[PDB]
Amino acid sequence: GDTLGASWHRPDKCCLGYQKRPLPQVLLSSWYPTSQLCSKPGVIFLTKRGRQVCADKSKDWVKKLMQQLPVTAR
Repeated sequence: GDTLGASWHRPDKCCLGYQKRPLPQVLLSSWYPTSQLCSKPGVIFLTKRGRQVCADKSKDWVKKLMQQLPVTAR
């Protein structure tokens, strides 16, 4: 069902929750850590064009990514 359940403050979006499919690193450019102010903080990546990704920095495959990719910022 769904009904109302009005309790939050009208949320919106923040990330893909966490990458579900496997993602390489030689195909993306860099990444950048997010804040826990959203519904699920963690580490998001950035391809070499204009696409961003969001995965649990604690993801083995991701850790490797964060190691070769620069933590974008500023």
